[PDB]
Amino acid sequence: PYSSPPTNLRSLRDRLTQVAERQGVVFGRLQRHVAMIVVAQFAATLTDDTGAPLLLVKGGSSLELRRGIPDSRTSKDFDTVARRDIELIHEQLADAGETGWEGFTAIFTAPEEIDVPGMPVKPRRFTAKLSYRGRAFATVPIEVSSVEAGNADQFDTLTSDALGLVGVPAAVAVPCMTIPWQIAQKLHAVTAVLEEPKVNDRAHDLVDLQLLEGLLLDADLMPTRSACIAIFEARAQHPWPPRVATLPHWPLIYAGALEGLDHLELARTVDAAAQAVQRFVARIDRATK
Repeated sequence: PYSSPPTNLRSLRDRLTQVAERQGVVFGRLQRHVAMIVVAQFAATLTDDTGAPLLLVKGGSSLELRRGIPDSRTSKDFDTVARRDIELIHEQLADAGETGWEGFTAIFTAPEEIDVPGMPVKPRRFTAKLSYRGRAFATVPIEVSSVEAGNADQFDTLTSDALGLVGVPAAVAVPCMTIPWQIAQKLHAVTAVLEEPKVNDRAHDLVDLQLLEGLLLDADLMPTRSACIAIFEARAQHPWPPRVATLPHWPLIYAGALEGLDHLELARTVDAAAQAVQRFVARIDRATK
């Protein structure tokens, strides 16, 4: 490895160019992952007065942390659930970003509301603009949802070594929403019926649900049913248990979501994916108390 951290932006990029070559990854994918991890480090500094996380990672960034880059779907958003109002979360992120971490700083743009049904308080989107030793590095889109039911009562912690590969030694340890709640959210999202202008485009959730099924401990099947019930009932949209339908443009959208996952036992067509996820729904639904 390297013996000191990168002296500046150009060095950081040069080392990333070298790591991407060795790892067989596209420079952009690796740069994106490092940028996400830096934002995740800022997120992990937000704690309540007992030291518990205020912000938990979910969605694609979580799956990338659980499984590693090669065995996870490529995603651009940093999605989170927050235990506090957006103004507070944003402010604390801004404070952390100005203080910096291992040479990285960040400023955060204005949170903008996302029109989502079934949530008394809707999610917000904004962007982190990262710099390394004062020079602009990358931007990361961020989404923050409010807590629903028990989805922030507990968390898993996932670690990345990616910053270590470029000579930045500080440990990366990121609090993440647990698998039962990720399954509940993704099952709800992929089976939702969207309003006339919008069309449900979320075939990638079928990939994520199969990956989550692979990671889920058999002993957490009851907690998964409990979470699914909680989310479906809280949102009060379509009822549990859902039917995993697919839309006319999903065959190719689904295929696109399989990019880079050739070494995994996944359904290779959207129809087989829908069948697998429906089988999972049935298995969850049987896990009663």
